[PDB]
Amino acid sequence: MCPILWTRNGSHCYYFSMEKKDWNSSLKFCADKGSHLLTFPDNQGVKLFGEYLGQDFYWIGLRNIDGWRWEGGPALSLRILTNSLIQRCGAIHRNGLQASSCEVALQWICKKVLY
Amino acid sequence: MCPILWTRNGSHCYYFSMEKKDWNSSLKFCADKGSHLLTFPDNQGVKLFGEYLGQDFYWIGLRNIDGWRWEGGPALSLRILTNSLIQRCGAIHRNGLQASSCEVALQWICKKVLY
Repeated sequence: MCPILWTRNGSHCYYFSMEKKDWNSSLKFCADKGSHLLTFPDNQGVKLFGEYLGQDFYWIGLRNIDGWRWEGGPALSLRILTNSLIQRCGAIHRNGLQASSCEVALQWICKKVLY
Repeated sequence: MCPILWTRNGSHCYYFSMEKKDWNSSLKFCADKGSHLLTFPDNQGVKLFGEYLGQDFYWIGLRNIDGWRWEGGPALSLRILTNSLIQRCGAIHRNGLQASSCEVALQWICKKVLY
């Protein structure tokens, strides 16, 4: 089953942080825990997944370094609310995807398969 | 195709550095380029991949913070030559995996999706 503090859904385990970290640090945390920041490589399920969240944002594995792309995955085909061109990190909340400065400290979500 | 300076192999692009950096700086370099320090999450393929290398070592995403583990992956199941217990960072060369002080400046290898 999923490790303590993690949450199960389907065939994966998710970690919803309580603490807030900037994007780089959120990535390190997931990486150190044998996981990756949350991604939707199929470019589907964001709204559905968002139904378990509220208005607060969570960092996910989405950035615009060479165009918006899922970390380790394909390009983003979904709309991401981008208020300013300089925002290169993506976050998720109930109402969808939204860009933010990568320096903002937000909770984050890690994902890994249930062993 | 892979950007200039990068090399293709199958479904991914790799970056073999010429300059040397300590482990944290190498990890950071790959992350900032929308890639990650090389890992073998399936715990196989090290020897084969090493056939393209020589004696010089390259930093990879293998570290011992809470046991030897692949960043974003499972625990290490392959042997890593560790002559000193305090060496917490892993590197690769032709002959396999070897632990080293994380302060050593070595070349590094980044890995990202081919697009």
